Amino acid sequence: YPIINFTTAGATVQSYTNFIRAVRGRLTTGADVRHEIPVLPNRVGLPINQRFILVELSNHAELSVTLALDVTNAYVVGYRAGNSAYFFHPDNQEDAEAITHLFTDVQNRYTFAFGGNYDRLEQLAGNLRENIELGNGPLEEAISALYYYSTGGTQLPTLARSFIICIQMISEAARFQYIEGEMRTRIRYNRRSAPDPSVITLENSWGRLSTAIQESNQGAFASPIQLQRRNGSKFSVYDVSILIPIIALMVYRCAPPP
Ligand SMILES: Nc1ncnc2[nH]cnc12
Repeated sequence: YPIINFTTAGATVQSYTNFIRAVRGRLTTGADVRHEIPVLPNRVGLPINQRFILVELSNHAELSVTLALDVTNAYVVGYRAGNSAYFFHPDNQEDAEAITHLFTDVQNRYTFAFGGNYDRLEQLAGNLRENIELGNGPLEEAISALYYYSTGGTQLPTLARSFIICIQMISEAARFQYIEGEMRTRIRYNRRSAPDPSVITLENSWGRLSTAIQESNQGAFASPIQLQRRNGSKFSVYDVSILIPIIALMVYRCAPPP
């Protein structure tokens, strides 16, 4: 499977930008684009040898971990650190089999009894996304936390918190140019801060926005979708047009009409 590297050590807006662009390049194939917005591969009929991509993260502490992302949804399904690999609890039998194809060389593979969805991760971490700071420092720290989990140095809450950080700075950033933009800002001024309502609502609405766009009438939504601006005020989305500079890729929801 393809591998994309990134390091928090000396990270700049440009190195982060190159990273995200590279990830998107490996996620999509250019075969499916609706209203100028790329669509991820359809899970149905997708060969297993084209199912995942790897993201190898390194930090100033000279530690490295490798996350595994499902190309059909950019979902982080697990990670490897040295001689151990951990996978979130699969949603179905098909996904449980698919993951057996990842890190086939690791001496110890473990599957968590819990899922990797925010609801569960926030419960384990004992904090919501709105209260978990994001930025290069948090990522640098998160990479160390994941790395030391097998040895017992990392507590469950801290592991969950760390996943929440990696997922947003990698998966959500790849999905939304807007979120990638918020992370670039944090890196540029080396300032850490929790995600505002605009970020949170976008993360929560990806599936619905993907469906609305794909089932739209020439781009026009049948029903509007409400998002939130940074100050928390409501923002109504009625068309795919206003989302072009915001959403980088969508999950496949339906076939494109003639
Ligand atoms: N594990 C995960 N990977 C990607 N996006 C997610 N959103 C919530 N959990 C996620």
